[PDB]
Amino acid sequence: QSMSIIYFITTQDIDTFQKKLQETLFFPLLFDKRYAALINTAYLKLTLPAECLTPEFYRYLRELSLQWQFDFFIKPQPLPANGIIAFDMDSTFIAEEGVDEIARELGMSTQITAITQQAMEGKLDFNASFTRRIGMLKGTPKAVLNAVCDRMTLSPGLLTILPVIKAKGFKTAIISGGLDIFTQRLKARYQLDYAFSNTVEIRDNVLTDNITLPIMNAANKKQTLVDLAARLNIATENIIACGDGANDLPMLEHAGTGIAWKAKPVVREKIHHQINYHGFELLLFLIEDEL
Ligand SMILES: [Cl-]
Ligand code: NA
Repeated sequence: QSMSIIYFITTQDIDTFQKKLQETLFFPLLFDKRYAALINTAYLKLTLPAECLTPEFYRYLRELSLQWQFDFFIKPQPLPANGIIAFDMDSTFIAEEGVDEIARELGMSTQITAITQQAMEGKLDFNASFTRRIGMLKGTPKAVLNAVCDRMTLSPGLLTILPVIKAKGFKTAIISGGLDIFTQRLKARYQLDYAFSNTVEIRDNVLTDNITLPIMNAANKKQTLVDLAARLNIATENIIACGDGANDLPMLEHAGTGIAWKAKPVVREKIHHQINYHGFELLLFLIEDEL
């Protein structure tokens, strides 16, 4: 137990990669090449003394993984189990940005992108970013929204990994600053256990600007995670959360195992579990002990 485990996943010939990585890396080093059939992924498993894993050692592994383009995971201890896995929606669970997609469907990509402009530049508050963009969409028919939702694409690996998450006794959640019409639809469409986001009322079949307060901002995404884990009696170390953006940091930093998915630079820097070059099939390494 004074041992640590790191899994490496790469498209490079695994023997070449092992060789190459021994030389660059340098106690006993145990390297075992293995194949996880369930996610059709051959990986390299390395066991090394826990002392070795240090902030300097992480930094270097990470930089190296970006130069040779591989993903890896430092096996958490303890491993999360019978817990929750929460996903942000936009650019995490789905590849797209829901509100941007609605905008483009409506000919308003410039207007909406501009509001995004002001908030990112720090000129505007994120809640006011959300309200403004929603305000621009007043009158959109339920059917346009549903159609937009229909053409959204699941992020890679989720079809494979979702049934496994369930088989491993985890609850799934979406927690997001997006629209409830999308969030609920995604939940029902994929059998997710929970789903929470902002709520914008739809009346007479068109989008209103009646937004449920308080708005689901970054701190509220965390708080929803906390409250859900409380309700389910789930310890923090058994909470996995995945996200790509700054409004995900509080939630990912709170989770026992926070995962940055193809994330923004500011997220890649605080969150050290990452998926950068493969899909969500890789969550296996954080929930299956027998690897
Ligand atoms: Cl949004
Ligand atoms: Na996101």
